[PDB]
Amino acid sequence: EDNYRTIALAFLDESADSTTINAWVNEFAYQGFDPKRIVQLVKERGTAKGRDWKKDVKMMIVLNLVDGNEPESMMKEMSEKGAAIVTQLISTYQLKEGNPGRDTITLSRVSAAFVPWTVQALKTLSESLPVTGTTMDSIAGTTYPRCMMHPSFAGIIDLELPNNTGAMLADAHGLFMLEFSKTINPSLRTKQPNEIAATFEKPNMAAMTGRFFTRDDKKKLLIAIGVLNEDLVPNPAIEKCAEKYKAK
Amino acid sequence: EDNYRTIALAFLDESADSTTINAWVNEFAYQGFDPKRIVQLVKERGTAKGRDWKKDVKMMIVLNLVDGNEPESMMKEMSEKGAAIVTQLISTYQLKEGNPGRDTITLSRVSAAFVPWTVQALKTLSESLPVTGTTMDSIAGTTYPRCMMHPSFAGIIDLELPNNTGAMLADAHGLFMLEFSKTINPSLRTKQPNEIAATFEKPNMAAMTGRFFTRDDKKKLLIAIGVLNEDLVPNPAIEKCAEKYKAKVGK
Amino acid sequence: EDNYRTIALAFLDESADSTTINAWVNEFAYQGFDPKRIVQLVKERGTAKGRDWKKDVKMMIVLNLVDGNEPESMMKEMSEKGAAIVTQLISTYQLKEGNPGRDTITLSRVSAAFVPWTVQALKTLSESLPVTGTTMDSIAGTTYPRCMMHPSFAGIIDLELPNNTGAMLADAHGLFMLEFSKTINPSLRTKQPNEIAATFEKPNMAAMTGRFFTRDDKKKLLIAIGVLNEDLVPNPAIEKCAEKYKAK
Amino acid sequence: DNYRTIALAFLDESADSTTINAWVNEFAYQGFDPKRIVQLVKERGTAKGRDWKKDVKMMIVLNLVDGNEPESMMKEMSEKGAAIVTQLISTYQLKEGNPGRDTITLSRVSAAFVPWTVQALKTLSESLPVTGTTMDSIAGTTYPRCMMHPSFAGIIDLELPNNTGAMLADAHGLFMLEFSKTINPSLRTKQPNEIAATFEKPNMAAMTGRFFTRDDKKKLLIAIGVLNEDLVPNPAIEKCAEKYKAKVGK
Repeated sequence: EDNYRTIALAFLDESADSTTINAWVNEFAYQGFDPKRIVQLVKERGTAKGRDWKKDVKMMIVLNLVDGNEPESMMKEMSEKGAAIVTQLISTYQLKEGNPGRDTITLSRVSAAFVPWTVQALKTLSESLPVTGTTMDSIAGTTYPRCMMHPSFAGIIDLELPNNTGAMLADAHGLFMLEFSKTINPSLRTKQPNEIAATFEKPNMAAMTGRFFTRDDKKKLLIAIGVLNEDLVPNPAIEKCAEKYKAK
Repeated sequence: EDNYRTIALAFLDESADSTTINAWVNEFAYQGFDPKRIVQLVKERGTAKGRDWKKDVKMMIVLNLVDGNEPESMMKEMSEKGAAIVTQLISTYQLKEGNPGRDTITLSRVSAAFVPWTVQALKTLSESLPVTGTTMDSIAGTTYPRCMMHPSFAGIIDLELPNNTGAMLADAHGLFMLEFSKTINPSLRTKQPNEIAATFEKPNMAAMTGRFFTRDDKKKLLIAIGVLNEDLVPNPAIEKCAEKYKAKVGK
Repeated sequence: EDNYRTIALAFLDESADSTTINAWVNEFAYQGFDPKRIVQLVKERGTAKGRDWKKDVKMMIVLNLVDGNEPESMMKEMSEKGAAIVTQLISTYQLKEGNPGRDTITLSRVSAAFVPWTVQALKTLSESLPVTGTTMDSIAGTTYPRCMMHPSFAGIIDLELPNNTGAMLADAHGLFMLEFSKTINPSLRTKQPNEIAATFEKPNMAAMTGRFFTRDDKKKLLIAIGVLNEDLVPNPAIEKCAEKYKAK
Repeated sequence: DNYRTIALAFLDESADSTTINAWVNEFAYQGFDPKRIVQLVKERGTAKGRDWKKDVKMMIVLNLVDGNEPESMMKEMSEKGAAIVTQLISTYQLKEGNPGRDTITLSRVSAAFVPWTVQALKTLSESLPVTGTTMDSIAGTTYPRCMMHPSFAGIIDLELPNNTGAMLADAHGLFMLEFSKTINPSLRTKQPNEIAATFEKPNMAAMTGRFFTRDDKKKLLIAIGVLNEDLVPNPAIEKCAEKYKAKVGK
């Protein structure tokens, strides 16, 4: 009770159960999600409770891309019609949080799982995005593909792709990635974009190496968006990713 | 039974309807603060504390003009009595810094909502502003009207006035704005006026086009403060100021 | 009430007395301090007490230089003896960290007022500073004069000095200065060098253009500390230095 | 009186390096006391009628896994977990970063209670910021799990003969560099000798702290298999120190 040094030394003999400890780590750890699960939950929930779930997905992605990942807050800021729509989504799909536990739907999550739509929608959306294409073309030495300008793009990169092309894309995505982060957190913000990286690198690999999509799928997606050619040789704008992505 | 994956892959050719999406943006977008709402919250909150809210408004504005829009971070610098007052205002009105959501009051929003007071106050404390009356005078060929020396002035501009009097008024306001912005977002000190202008372009525009005051009200205010004559004729200085603004920004 | 637009429009006819307005302004305003005043209060207050006030001043500057400007926090972190001392100063000189009240003594104030000592003490303790000479010789090309490395320095700079050699001196001082602010605030650390810079200019000018010391006095001090030769031509280490003080 | 002259006069008031430097010392910030930390944890835990010892264990696990920023943690974990953290923060009055000495931080809990911490590392190495396997690679041999947190610096006795203490530190260094890179990424572009200097001062303080005696350190180090009953270092320690000398200055 009163000898602190000895109280502390006595901890050598305190129990340290692996099972209980890991159980704590399981509870304290950020857990990922399975994209596969998200796709299931959306559908089941939507189909259960209405409803044209395919639309909902597209709406959610838009919201997310435009407004970010906190839907409740979003409603406060917008039109009555707009807010009304959202009410339906929160109610129907139980949208919740940011990165809570597994098995729960989140707009950023939806964006990831259904990323094949997401990259399509980026085009029409470029300038209502928190970082615009236009800035990015300047920041870039060229036209920076709109399809990349969200995190979920990470979900379709194949590292295993020849010539480190997969690697390249990661770099070129990151370039966008900096800016995005100084955003979802006002700060954050320019801790030379290295600590901004460690900010995202961890769920970015996690998406990049998720096996939800096969290499064949990725290749097929990458071509369709014009990020790649049948020969699998990416465009020049990427090349400019890139070595550019280095300095920072 | 059901391939998630394939179901997801199928979204590659689910329709991506530029107009339909863009329509979606529209519903979904953030409105921007409503001056009408600010007046309401101020009155409600002040009265609920039995406070003399109108005096409070005057104080909140003076403080905004003099000290800016970040009130926690302004208290150390001032006097014991003053910091105390600021403490009350933040508490009573639930003030937030920066640019929060639309149901939130900011000192800057107070100034915009109650801009009929604000334009008046400018006259009496122009030296204590971030950019002085004298500074603006030097920049301008002539006396720059004190009433225009804050952003909130944008809220009383009728763009629709005839003879492009409205366009002209905005340009003269721009002259002050360039300085003002330089002196709140210093990142712009290194920049060129046209670059700076694009900075405040939308928010100002939002201000000029707001539905809260009517065209007739605006006329009434502009005349009252000596910007327009009863004939809608701009005070001579406005041309001078607008002209310098055109030269600096282009066109 | 009922009609918010009309209520607001009504403020056109609400009173705006300058006198009452300006009364709010001085209460709201920073309002600064007069160095002569600080000197008068240090002596007296100390002198009222048994105190050897001259000593107190150096002790206070030291404390300020390495610890910072909040005395009460300081006591918490230190030796019981050291705290005992500080305790003594605070009662006797009635020290505060804010809200300074033109007749309010703060350590930083003491440093500025008695800057002739301050510049002497800088040398002995450069490495004990929140930023170090070394940390600073790094940034700089050559040895960066320890004498400059506190804000207090600004107090002895004569802009009116020929060849803008005073202008020079203002720049070099900043170089240290930017480094200093992030520290006093960790918030700035995030910021562009400009917005930090323009977090100190307002009082740095107030110190530089202060009439406490005559131009002649400043010249005598600057020579004494080695900043100037006698022809009023400053080192090389200084042209060099602060020259770099620009890009940022 | 002329203030001004009175100042100005201060130009030649004495400025003695020794005297000044003396002052710097009584004025110096002490650095946190592990004795105090242990005291506050118990006092605060008992005060809320909690199993404080368990709490300590949780706070440590949390720290190893999630770092030193508690509130900023909570966003990314499950609600069951998030709830626990909220309670620990409330009860122990936890703060982030590197505050004043009388303040508890998760990192300080790990240091105060490092006799638990060295044990816990064995079981959760993969979940650390730098994994065991990673460490093993860099080591070329199993890098002892007990050494993979900065708190281990707390049980090093420098004075151990055959400079086994000096060795122990270098081997601890091997992990620190990697660890430092991670928690402070502004450093992974830096060379090892450069990184090492970041953690020199703090580690040193840890090693020279008076809280545990030389005898205690011996006892723990033997207990965790770093040393044998003869004060003889595990062979792996030598390899690690060597590599560390290799990466770094020497």
